[PDB]
Amino acid sequence: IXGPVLGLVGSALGGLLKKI
Repeated sequence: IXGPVLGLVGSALGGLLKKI
């Protein structure tokens, strides 16, 4: 229900995701 958290989450989520 947030909005600006979803970006930090998707930022950290995709972070380790695309990380080598």
